Amino acid sequence: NPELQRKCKELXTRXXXXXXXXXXSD
Repeated sequence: NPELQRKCKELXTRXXXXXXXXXXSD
């Protein structure tokens, strides 16, 4: 999910990378 990944990219490595990108979501 691009917007989930977006959150991750904006958080950085913080927020646990948004649950590891939603447990490997795109």
